[PDB]
Amino acid sequence: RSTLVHWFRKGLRLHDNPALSHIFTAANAAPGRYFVRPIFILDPGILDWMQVGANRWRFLQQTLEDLDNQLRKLNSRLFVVRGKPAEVFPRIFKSWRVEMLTFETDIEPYSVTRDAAVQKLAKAEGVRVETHCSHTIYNPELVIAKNLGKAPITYQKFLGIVEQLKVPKVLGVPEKLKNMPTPPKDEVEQKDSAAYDCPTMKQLVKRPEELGPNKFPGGETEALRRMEESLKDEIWVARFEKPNTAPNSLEPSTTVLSPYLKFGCLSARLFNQKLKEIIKRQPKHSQPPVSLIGQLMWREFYYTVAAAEPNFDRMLGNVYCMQIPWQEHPDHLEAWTHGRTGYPFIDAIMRQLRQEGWIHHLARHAVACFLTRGDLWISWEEGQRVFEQLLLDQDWALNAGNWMWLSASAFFHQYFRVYSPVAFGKKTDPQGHYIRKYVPELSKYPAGCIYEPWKASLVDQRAYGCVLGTDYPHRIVKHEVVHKENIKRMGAAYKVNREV
Ligand SMILES: Cc1cc2nc3c(=O)[nH]c(=O)nc-3n(C[C@H](O)[C@H](O)[C@H](O)COP(=O)(O)OP(=O)(O)OC[C@H]3O[C@@H](n4cnc5c(N)ncnc54)[C@H](O)[C@@H]3O)c2cc1C
Repeated sequence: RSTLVHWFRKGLRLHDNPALSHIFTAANAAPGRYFVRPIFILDPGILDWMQVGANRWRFLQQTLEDLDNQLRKLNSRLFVVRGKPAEVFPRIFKSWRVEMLTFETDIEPYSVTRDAAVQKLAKAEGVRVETHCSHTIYNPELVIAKNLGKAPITYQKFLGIVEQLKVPKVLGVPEKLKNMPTPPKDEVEQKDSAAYDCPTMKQLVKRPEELGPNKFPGGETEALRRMEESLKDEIWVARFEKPNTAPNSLEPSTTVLSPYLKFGCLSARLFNQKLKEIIKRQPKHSQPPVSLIGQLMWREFYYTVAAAEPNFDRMLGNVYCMQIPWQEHPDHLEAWTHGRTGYPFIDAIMRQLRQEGWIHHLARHAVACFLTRGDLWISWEEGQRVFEQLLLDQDWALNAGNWMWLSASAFFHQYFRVYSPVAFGKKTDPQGHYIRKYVPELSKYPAGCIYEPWKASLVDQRAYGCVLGTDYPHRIVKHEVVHKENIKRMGAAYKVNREV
């Protein structure tokens, strides 16, 4: 008896999962011949390549638990195999007599390299590998091909390419396993009945004092519930316009499906299909890029340019990226990183991020503009690394592509438009309720100066119980001075890049 193995990496879901559905159908169309191991590999190697914060570790723990639970409802289970894939797969290929391996493809450089070596081992041991592109709606390879070998570098060009492509068929959940016994314990399972159980919170979260509120539980079950909840107000959905959603509402002004889509707890293909059913139903609706479907197409757009550039996450060697002489300022980066810049709007956002692991799109704009071309002149790579640690939705292609946009390094070139750290939040939160919540030391400042507490006299700062420089920091820079200097620095950078 041989084993069929689905390998979860992303695509942490049962629904709309071709790689996993094929495994299950094959076992049911040939009962008695196959064992089935749906596995996730706790790969130590990814930690040398990315940072993971407490909150995102928790989301993954919750996700793996839900996936295991969902697999049990189909007379299977999740097997979580600790160790490096290059060492794990040769062992289990023999210990399990694996006939077929399926998995969902990924475009990240670490994933491509890792998958290539696995596919080399699978070819040696005579193991059939079947891969499926279901993490995105469109296959970046086909988009690049249709555009004659280059990725469209504008959203509009990208749209006009994918409009001519076939939308994939969205699958349901796989059928339950018919008369399948629990696979026999292998070398590891015999010395430890739990060697493959889902990790506990204690095993994955080493810094539990950094966990913030549990607001967005992981897992496919929670993904689908949140999408169904977001789709309930069809008018909100149909008339959604991303630029008009607030960054500093107390409740999220968008769906917060990003962590679920990042891990594949939610299929973007299913989400796209559910959105298209509401739009059909609602003749007055928005259109890309501002619509909700347009938001999914921004995800597709960045996955496609990212697939073409292995150095997408860095300035050097990145075909898309303007070369800009960012400066090193460790003390300013620490301040921004920990939300101690002295600009309350900025600090509010960075604390919401650290505490909760999600911030609104235009809140990311504000803190990203501040760090890079706006105020501090620190490389977007540094903002990417902090975002990578803290975001539940950390996504290699999106975190890069958007940082490049916000820094005016690619895709976006109107660097003379600069967000004000004082005025920008006021439009949608003139009372500063957001600031009061995430910077409570200022909670007694009246709206007139909660965004600019240095305009309160010393007497009033003592009266509000927050003296700048003691209870809340002084501004680390003066926006009115540095942003003008940085515009000139950007112009010079753009001239050098144009002459080369
Ligand atoms: C500096 C910076 C860094 C970012 N890093 C990430 C990241 O690491 N991971 C991430 O998922 N998004 C990232 N984004 C994009 C965007 O801000 C988030 O996708 C969005 O805030 C998710 O919130 P939401 O799910 O409520 O989005 P909604 O507006 O409800 O959109 C639905 C989905 O569309 C996609 N989407 C929406 N906006 C964008 C966008 N601008 N680019 C790409 N896809 C988009 C996401 O999958 C999102 O879940 C970043 C943006 C900026 C400016």
